Amino acid sequence: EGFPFILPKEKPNRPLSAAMQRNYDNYMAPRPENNELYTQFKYTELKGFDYNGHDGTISRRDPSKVIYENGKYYVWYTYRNTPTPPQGAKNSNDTIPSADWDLAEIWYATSKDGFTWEEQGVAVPRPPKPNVGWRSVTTTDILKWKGKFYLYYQGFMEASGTRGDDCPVAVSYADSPDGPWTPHTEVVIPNGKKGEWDQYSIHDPYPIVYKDKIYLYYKSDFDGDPNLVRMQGLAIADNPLGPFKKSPLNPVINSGHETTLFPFKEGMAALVIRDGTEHNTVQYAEDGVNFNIASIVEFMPNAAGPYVADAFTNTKYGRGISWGISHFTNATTWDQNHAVLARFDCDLSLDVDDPHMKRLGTYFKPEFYYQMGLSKKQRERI
Amino acid sequence: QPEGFPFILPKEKPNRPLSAAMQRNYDNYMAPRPENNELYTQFKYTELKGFDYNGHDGTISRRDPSKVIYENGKYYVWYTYRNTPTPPQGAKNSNDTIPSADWDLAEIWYATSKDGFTWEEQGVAVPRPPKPNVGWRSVTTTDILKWKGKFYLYYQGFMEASGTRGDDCPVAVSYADSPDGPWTPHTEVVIPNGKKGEWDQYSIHDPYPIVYKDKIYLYYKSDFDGDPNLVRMQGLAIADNPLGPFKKSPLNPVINSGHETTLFPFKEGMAALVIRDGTEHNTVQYAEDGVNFNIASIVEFMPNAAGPYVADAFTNTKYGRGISWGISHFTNATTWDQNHAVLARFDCDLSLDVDDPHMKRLGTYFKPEFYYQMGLSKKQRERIE
Ligand SMILES: O[C@H]1[C@H]2OC[C@@H]1O[C@H](O)[C@H]2O
Ligand SMILES: [Ca+2]
Ligand SMILES: [Ca+2]
Ligand SMILES: [Ca+2]
Ligand SMILES: [Ca+2]
Repeated sequence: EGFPFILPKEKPNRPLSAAMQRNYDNYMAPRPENNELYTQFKYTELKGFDYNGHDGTISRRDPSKVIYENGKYYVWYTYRNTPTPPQGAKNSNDTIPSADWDLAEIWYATSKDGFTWEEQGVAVPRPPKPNVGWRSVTTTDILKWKGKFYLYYQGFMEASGTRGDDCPVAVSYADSPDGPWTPHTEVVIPNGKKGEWDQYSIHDPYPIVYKDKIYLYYKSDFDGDPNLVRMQGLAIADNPLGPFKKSPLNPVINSGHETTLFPFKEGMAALVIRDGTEHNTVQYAEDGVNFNIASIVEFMPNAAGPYVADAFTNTKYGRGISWGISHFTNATTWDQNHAVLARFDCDLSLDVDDPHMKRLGTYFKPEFYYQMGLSKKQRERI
Repeated sequence: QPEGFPFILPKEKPNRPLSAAMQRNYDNYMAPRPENNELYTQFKYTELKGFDYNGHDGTISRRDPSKVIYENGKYYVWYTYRNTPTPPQGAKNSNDTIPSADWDLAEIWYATSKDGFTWEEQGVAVPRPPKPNVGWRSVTTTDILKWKGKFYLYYQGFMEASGTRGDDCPVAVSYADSPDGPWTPHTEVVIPNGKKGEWDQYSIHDPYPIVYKDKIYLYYKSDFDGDPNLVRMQGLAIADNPLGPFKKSPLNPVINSGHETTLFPFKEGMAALVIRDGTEHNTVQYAEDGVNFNIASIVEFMPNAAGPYVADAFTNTKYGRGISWGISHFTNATTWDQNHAVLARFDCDLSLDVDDPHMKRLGTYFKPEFYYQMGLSKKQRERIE
């Protein structure tokens, strides 16, 4: 009569509470150990990147997916090297950046093992004014299509923060992952119309080959009262230079920030990080459009660029991920504002089985918790 | 080119085609954003003043606080209190004086405070009865109930040292006319174990009562399964009388995750902190009826084994207010060879009567060196290639 002591692998045929029904109906397994989309994340400090003594003049952030070509791993990222660290839009000009990603280029690095990288230099330079991206080219991601390579990126036309963090998405292309990279110059993912959620920002472009097409996911900042809202959308294309057609169901993900996705089984998995009600989840859509919570996780990577071996193969059954590159922002202090690249490792893979990536949390000593203390105003409130 | 979702986030679900995730954003939560979600919060921690732990050498441990209550112009809290010649040594090395585990050879002590930051430790509330009475080995993991002007503490009573054969710890109740005690033990079964083969057959842990729907709704946790690991879920049992016996919900488990139970009335329903383990760890959940719980928010750095101050815990409220502070614990506060736990204070906004945007940021983030401490093992590096 009572619920069994041995946890059933399949939903028992008995009256069940709403929470028990959900444990079976909503997740790939009724326990974390067998949930292929539950994981912990481990972090490794990269070697190979110089940040000018971390004085805020050099930043690297928002890595592309990692790919493997020419016997090595490649990664692209936002690279800012300015004499002055970021000063905010009001105090920016042609040489002083507004935000960490202002006045930036796309650079690239290679690696034999994903732990030590060698910086190769510029991939996408800033185009001349007034072309899309002249102010800053940022937040790129990579697609391979019919033997050629495409870097989609945010293309700033005014310093970030002038009205908001505003831009459309542009693209460059190459015959080799070593470049050189030719700009498409036209906008490829446009802003929405007046009054639409994506009218000011198309951020974090992230393409995956799926269902014979290019599924490119992005984020947009909207609302503003009381605060900005961030959600994620989708646009789909038959050719890498477009036309991209936005899903009529955007936003497809109701939380998160920077997009990170990968083919998984017949569907698409997504990391849903930092913001929104469903922050700190991995999510899954059977069709790449209708996303559900697949797991609840902690210490997620920021702006992950995983190694997705099956990102471009038009796979009919995605295997998932186990490592990549991510970032940490404001690595020192705000007056020397800059980001660093980092490595993460996890098990969101059908081809990796490591119970030591599947513990339920990471815990700390009391002193750590006391640092998340009450302010002066809070203690005064009582 | 399709007509787009609007720039201003609507307060109610708009009448337009929506993705499954946008539908859920409106359908499943109390609000379509964290700022207006009364069950979303952060947690802030404050070091308590008043408790000595023998220089943190592991001989003294305090853990599993009760709900905090207000009586006689002051705040009371009860907790597990261990004071032994040696720290815990494991099941194999335990004896009459040597504890096997942090909660072994312990009693229920209590403390009082004018403010909830400095505590005056009053001493024993529930002593270990003489063997072979329920709890002779250790009395632990208590929670408080006020019922028709009297007080009741529910607690685990160990029958042998944790980790040795015969270490059952059934729930016992003691009662008093004053929160100061003295406390009289009741020596009847309060919440029975499940029948053989059932999820709660060996364990009724972390008892936690709330007055609700004219009755006592007592939530607890059970350890079950075991292969590959134990599974923890939470159940409900209800009584007409504080002495019990309590009758189990036929829908147990009512919460599919979590660990130690912590709950509070909220609106016409009941909210719960779902901590550490299970698929739905790190959530606040809500049940309109106290039985059918849904995820209300996802949160981080949740308190362990929280005992909130729940002003309306006992008043049979028809609309609960929620919580904003209480006591919780930290385990293995120093090192394992000196194993002990400490009591801490937590503050939050899970309250209809508190509105603090500085309790409602979406995360707490650190410098790179913090994350590099969560690195790979040599074994993982070798595997990875
Ligand atoms: O424009 C934004 C985009 O790239 C830089 C800015 O912040 C994040 O990492 C991304 O959402
Ligand atoms: Ca990105
Ligand atoms: Ca796996
Ligand atoms: Ca408790
Ligand atoms: Ca509130």
